[PDB]
Amino acid sequence: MLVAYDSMTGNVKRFIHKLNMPAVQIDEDLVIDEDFILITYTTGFGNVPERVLDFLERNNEKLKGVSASGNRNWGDMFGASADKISTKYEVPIVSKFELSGTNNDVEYFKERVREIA
Ligand SMILES: Cc1cc2nc3c(=O)[nH]c(=O)nc-3n(C[C@H](O)[C@H](O)[C@H](O)COP(=O)(O)O)c2cc1C
Ligand SMILES: C[As](C)(=O)[O-]
Ligand SMILES: [Zn+2]
Ligand SMILES: [Zn+2]
Ligand SMILES: [Zn+2]
Ligand SMILES: [Zn+2]
Repeated sequence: MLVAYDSMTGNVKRFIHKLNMPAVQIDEDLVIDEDFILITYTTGFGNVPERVLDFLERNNEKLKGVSASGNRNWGDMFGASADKISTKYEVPIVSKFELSGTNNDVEYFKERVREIA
């Protein structure tokens, strides 16, 4: 299962390297031609980062689920980028995790993708 991701300060990037799954960094010409899971971080007041919004405008056809990195100090805004993407594109929230994730977060992601794929 291909994982598409973006990371500003490296936490999501660290997480996707722990997964050892096929993974691609988002950019403005990337076109994904296969089912994929998105991993995003959360920015500002519960928001999806602009680069991720731009990518999804072009590539949502094959989106099968979303995970978010965030921080529980945001309370009910924790991982709210995933809530927004799930609600809009009608795909499941695979998982939410803090920062670069724990080993349990890594294993849970993989188990959940195996269920969804
Ligand atoms: C300005 C600011 C706003 C943030 N907004 C949220 C938020 O609304 N919800 C959340 O769960 N985390 C929020 N975060 C936490 C980041 O999503 C978290 O640090 C994430 O691991 C960053 O991923 P990256 O290192 O891959 O860029 C915020 C962080 C910053 C610095
Ligand atoms: C080439 As990579 C897995 O660091 O996005
Ligand atoms: Zn790498
Ligand atoms: Zn834009
Ligand atoms: Zn736009
Ligand atoms: Zn709130």
